[PDB]
Amino acid sequence: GEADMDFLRNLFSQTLSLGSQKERLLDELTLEGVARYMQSERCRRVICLVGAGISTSAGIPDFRSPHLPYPEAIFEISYFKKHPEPFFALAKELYPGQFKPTICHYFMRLLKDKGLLLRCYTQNIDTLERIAGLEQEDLVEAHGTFYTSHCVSASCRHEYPLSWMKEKIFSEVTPKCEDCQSLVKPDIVFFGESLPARFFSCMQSDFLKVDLLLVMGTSLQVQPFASLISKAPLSTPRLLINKEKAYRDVAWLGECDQGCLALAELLGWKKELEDLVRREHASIDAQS
Ligand SMILES: NC(=O)c1ccccc1Nc1cccc(OCCc2ccccc2)c1
Ligand SMILES: [Zn+2]
Repeated sequence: GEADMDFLRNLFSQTLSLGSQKERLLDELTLEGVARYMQSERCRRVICLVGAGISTSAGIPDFRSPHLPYPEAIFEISYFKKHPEPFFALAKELYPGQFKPTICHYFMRLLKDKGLLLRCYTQNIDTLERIAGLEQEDLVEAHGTFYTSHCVSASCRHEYPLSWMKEKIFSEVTPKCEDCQSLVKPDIVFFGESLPARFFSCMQSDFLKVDLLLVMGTSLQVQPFASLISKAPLSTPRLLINKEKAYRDVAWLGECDQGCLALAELLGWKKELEDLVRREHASIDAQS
């Protein structure tokens, strides 16, 4: 009761000092304020921007981590169209023994299920967002993905699923297009290739009406998202969940999974989320 009054005193004092130009929508710069903000009528659109940190607990590191000219050519598109073998050998070595999304991936599934997710911008090619159930339209796979692959020939472009590529990779035979006999390349954005065009219209408009940015497993100031993030309105709250003046920023520094759990609990979804995760994990265990 005196705490409720103190809560108002702090809110009034922090907004008074902010001053004249900036607008603060969070009633408190905490995970709690963010939960209340996302449970309010103002929060209709949420965009998640995620990186590697949300996959560490699922055991899949970024693959760029540590006769071929320089080490990097294995990541270059033109070197790939001429010498595909090195890449596919590495792809075999690094192929994940499992695809089990994390609590954080499923938290995003809840956002989508509750009609709250405008889009999930990801730097991961690991495919977990799709396994957790996010669809093509909910995503902008910025470094591309190994989920699908295509024939390199412009007048063919035959698509192939992971099933088909996995088999090739472990058999150590170079994937060829059944129709045009041309190479079949994973839809990863190789060095030299570019982010596909339709994603630009997302970037150019999604950030205009976003009500909340959830940045997880990657940092706020690092390019390239930093530039995507800077297109959001200045009043747009941003919650950062990553391992290691302010009026519209809140930070949860710790493991991405524990963070999504604390937020889900504050929203009363903890149980529903832990149920989704147990279920899918068993449902994935029974496929293989
Ligand atoms: N962003 C990247 O990691 C990347 C960028 C350009 C070129 C290659 C890249 N990744 C890469 C390069 C070599 C092998 C590899 O591992 C592939 C295994 C895999 C990928 C995605 C899903 C499941 C398995 C990934
Ligand atoms: Zn083809």
